[PDB]
Amino acid sequence: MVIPAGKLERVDPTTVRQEGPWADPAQAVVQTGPNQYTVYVLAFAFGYQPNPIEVPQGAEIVFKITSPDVIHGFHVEGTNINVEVLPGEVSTVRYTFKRPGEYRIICNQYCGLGHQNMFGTIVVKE
Repeated sequence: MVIPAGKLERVDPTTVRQEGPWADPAQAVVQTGPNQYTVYVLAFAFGYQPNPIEVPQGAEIVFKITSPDVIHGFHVEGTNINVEVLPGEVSTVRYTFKRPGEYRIICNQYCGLGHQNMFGTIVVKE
């Protein structure tokens, strides 16, 4: 089943949050392209963890969220951004802002959850 290739990378609860980009919050924002930063987000129901999310306006942003058995996603203003992917597979969305602004709220996530998942978290830096 878990055998990616073309697009979208599939992960596992094995050590995806213990080792790698999701392991430490320092690996959150990491430039991998000419003007595109790779953002990582993790949120599990087993304990507690920070939300070191970033999104510099003007440059491309590739958000990467992954969880063991919990949906996260995030709905940012400006556009009808619809990002929602079940746990067990890191997602990849391309959305860049034009101005600074802090937003952390979840809603209208396809199914329209509201009593399980968590509240998104994103921060823009000038």
